[PDB]
Amino acid sequence: FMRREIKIEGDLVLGGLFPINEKGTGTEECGRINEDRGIQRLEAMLFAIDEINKDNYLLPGVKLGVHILDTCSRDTYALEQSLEFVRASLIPLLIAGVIGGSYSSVSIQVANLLRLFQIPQISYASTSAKLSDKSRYDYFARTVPPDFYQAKAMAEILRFFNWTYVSTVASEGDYGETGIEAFEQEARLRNICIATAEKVGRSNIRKSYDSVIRELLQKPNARVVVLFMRSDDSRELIAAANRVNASFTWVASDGWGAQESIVKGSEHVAYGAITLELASHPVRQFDRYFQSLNPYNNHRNPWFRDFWEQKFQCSLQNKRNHRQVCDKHLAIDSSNYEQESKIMFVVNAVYAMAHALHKMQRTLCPQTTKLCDAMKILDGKKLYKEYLLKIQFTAPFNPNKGADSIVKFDTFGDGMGRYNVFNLQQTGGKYSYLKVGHWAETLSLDVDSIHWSRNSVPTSQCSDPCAPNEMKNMQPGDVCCWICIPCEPYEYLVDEFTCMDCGPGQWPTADLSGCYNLPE
Amino acid sequence: RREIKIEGDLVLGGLFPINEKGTGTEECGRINEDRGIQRLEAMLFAIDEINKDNYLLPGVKLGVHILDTCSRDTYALEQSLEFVRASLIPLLIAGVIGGSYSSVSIQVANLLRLFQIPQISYASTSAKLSDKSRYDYFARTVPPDFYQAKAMAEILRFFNWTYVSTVASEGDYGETGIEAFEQEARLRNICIATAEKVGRSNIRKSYDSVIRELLQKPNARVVVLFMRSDDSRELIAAANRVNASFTWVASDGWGAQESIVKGSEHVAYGAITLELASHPVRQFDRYFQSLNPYNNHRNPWFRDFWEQKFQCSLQNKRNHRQVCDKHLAIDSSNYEQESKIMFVVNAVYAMAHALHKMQRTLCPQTTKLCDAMKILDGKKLYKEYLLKIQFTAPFNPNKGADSIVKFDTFGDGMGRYNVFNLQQTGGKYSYLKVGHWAETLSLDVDSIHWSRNSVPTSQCSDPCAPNEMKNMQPGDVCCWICIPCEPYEYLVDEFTCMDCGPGQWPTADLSGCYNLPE
Ligand SMILES: *[C@@H]1O[C@H](CO)[C@@H](O)[C@H](O)[C@H]1NC(C)=O
Ligand SMILES: *[C@@H]1O[C@H](CO)[C@@H](O)[C@H](O)[C@H]1NC(C)=O
Ligand SMILES: N[C@@]1(C(=O)O)CC[C@H](C(=O)O)C1
Ligand SMILES: N[C@@]1(C(=O)O)CC[C@H](C(=O)O)C1
Repeated sequence: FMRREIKIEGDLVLGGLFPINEKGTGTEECGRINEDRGIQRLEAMLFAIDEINKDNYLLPGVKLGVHILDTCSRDTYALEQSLEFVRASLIPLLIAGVIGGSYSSVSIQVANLLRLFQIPQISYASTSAKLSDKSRYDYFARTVPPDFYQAKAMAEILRFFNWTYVSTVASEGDYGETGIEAFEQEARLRNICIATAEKVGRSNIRKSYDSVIRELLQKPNARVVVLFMRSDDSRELIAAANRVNASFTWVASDGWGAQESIVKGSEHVAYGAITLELASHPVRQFDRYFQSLNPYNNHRNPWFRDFWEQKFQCSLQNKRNHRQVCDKHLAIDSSNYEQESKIMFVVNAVYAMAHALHKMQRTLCPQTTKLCDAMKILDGKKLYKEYLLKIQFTAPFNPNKGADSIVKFDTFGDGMGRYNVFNLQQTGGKYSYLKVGHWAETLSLDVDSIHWSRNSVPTSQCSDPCAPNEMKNMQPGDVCCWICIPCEPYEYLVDEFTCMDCGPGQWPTADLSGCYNLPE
Repeated sequence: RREIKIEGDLVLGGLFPINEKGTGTEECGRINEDRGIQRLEAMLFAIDEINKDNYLLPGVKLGVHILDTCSRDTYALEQSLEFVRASLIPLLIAGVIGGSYSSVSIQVANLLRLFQIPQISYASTSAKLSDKSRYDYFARTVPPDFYQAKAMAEILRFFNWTYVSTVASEGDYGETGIEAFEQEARLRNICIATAEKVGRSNIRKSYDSVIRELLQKPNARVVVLFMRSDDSRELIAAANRVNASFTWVASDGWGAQESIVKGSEHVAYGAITLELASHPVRQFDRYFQSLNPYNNHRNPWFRDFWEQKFQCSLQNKRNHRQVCDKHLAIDSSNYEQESKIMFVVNAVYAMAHALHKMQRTLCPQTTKLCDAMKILDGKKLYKEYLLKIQFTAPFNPNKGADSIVKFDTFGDGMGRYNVFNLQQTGGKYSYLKVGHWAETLSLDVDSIHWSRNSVPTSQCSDPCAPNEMKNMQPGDVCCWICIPCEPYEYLVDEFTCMDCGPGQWPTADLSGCYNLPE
């Protein structure tokens, strides 16, 4: 009955798309509130717009408005909502550009729509490599890198700990499938075989995941399971593993990332997991802004109440038929809130669009700081090719300027491929993610601080290890599996895969490391 | 804001270039009578028939939502938004019938695929639409220009027109169409004197400029055209002004439309044009001729259509004069079924047969839209429609002349074309079928009337004199020079002179040598 949205007027308006809500189960289209990747990212855009609207050096004289919508984590829904943006270019606010798409699936479908009306789009999280194709997504840019690189980082971590026999599970779609495809290619090149390639799809229930766990279990040697799945799907897989109390060493992509919500209620099953996330640094000024928000001072965000009641398990006078009203002294603070991993990218995205519009206004309107007649009807094509050439220092909210804190784009409209490696620990009774490394162009990580599953650096190879006393390692046709050939009592192991006759007068040591002389 | 909205259990969207492209600031212009109104009424006709057919979708009435494309892809695209807001007053669209211009079909296809809405064009021929990785919800009852280009190239290669000029419309129809021609040209040793091309929002000057440039290649007397219907009209008009005259070889953009040559007949005389191979739908002639402003209120464009066809006025027109005879009528003396009507009717029936099969399959217990089909799976529909094979809507005699409608793996139709020649014999100007192309060219040259009563010559250079010149090929394979030879030399062959040698002299015809006396 009531489809929510945020509409703030301005001289120029930016559309916004965020998975404020989780995917709806079954018949419903939207589900629970997505706290970190939803509300936080939403408020980060509102935050960025407010700052920009008070910045006398960026778009002074041109107030930015917004038209933010919920994608409910589904491309089809995001697609229907976006229609709102194009009808505008005919109550309806004119869209200069769109900030958004978290899930690659929504960004892509949305990009397919927006290009038809020349509306530039900047995603702050979609990493699918497909999006680098300017022949299909010619009005799309992003402040993040293509998974072409994330897949390498993952394959190089496996190749590091010599995990040559692993299983993979990918989400159906442009995120999971193309990402896992990239990984597989990187795997082959580094002599890593895949035990079993599983994949979950759209509208899947418990049984589809349990069925995945079972198939992973049917590959006992493959103890390391590479994941490239959507956030929600990831949550389902771990919940499925927790049921049959299955346990593997997980290597997940940013879909999982460093979210605690993913492991909540299954912490022991995910313990020791290794996950990747785009290299970022929190935006300090945003912490202040987000923490100051409350149901009393934040009426412009029509999803904040639901947010509030879910984060604190509340109720006021604006909820279902429940119980337990809430403490008017509640507050978002350092004890219950941690800046979402990609906030930095949301702010840089919004700022990139602003800088692009700003340079265009400086150019087409040389007499004032106002939106002159020449820019009354924006040439979206030019805007996008004024936007691609943009280069500026990350919104002031970034210390220094030496750690290459410049926002710009590839010729494909992509950002720089930099990732951080995380390890799910629990040392202090509580479960949390610890940065245990990073990937820029080459892998890097201090193995000593990594807490593994079952306190031992996992082993993930195709065949069982050979018995000492007499077996030799034998490689058949591949470079992952082998057979163990016990040797003759008169042979010793010159090396792991070779048996040699000790020769006359000599006999192998109990150890088989050498030969000793025979008496008598 | 005109449109046709008829409710039904299932609704089919439709798109037609009802109006011509608007000039300058205006978005729509004059009425497109044959390619617009007729095609529109043909869909209305097909829907009515289907709605009276007890064996096709009995129990499931088909409605429509037909919109004008005003012959512009951007306009058609904006209109089409109407079809997708629906799947959220707004009628839910099961599938869309339409796009005449390839450019509108393409843009509409980029939108419709996003909402899994199948689309069948009855006229868009661009080869680009065969790409199922981009237009995966698109199909058509007509073939791709990959073939029309071959037909045109083979025609030139037949009459040995090796030096021709080309002019193409900017867009996915003209450019890709002309590119294909060029490739087919090289392969048959045909050179292009000059490659001209007109674009969007072009005025007289842009065309006059094309005529001039064509005139700067006098030897190229044959000009191959791959242009939009409207652009074609502009080019012929421009040629008429400076009274320029060439032998035209145009694609279906021009086709067999008399409206293209009206008021420039002598300039297009002898032109050779192509059109998709088709046969009129007889039952449609009855339906269309029965239409008048009094009985046809469901077509909001009919009054304007009537006023323009008959140069009218009633009480629903601009501030003009000359009211209209209430006895006026569309009849055998002022109406001829548009060439592609058949494809429009088959496109609609293809969609109907696909829905019918889907309804029989998902609703085995009733002839009604059961709950299982409440929300259509458009992806399945499209791959339940691609496999469709049926005999052309009853409106087609026999069944042996392969009158079956079906699609390629690419969703295309069969590449069959007819070749026409613009004549005038009986005082009046008309298009005569002088041949056809199925897989190989075919035409009886004897019935073709040429421009200037003589089978045209279009070669790079003048033929060499017999008596003594040899053919000499420079750097290219189309142009050459003529070198007369020494009186004591003969032509061993067309391009080589050779000394007859001592005691000998060349024969009067230079084919050989004869002995000298004395
Ligand atoms: C991987 O294998 C190589 C070669 O035997 C070895 O040097 C390296 O230490 C292994 N990596 C680890 C840490 O397991
Ligand atoms: C040239 O064209 C004429 C006309 O059809 C034909 O009779 C003749 O065989 C052709 N010769 C060539 C160049 O093949
Ligand atoms: N990189 C993501 C994608 O779907 O492309 C996976 C997780 C990212 C996120 O939303 O945080 C977006
Ligand atoms: N085959 C056309 C196209 O633009 O694709 C050129 C003329 C056809 C027509 O409208 O009759 C359609």
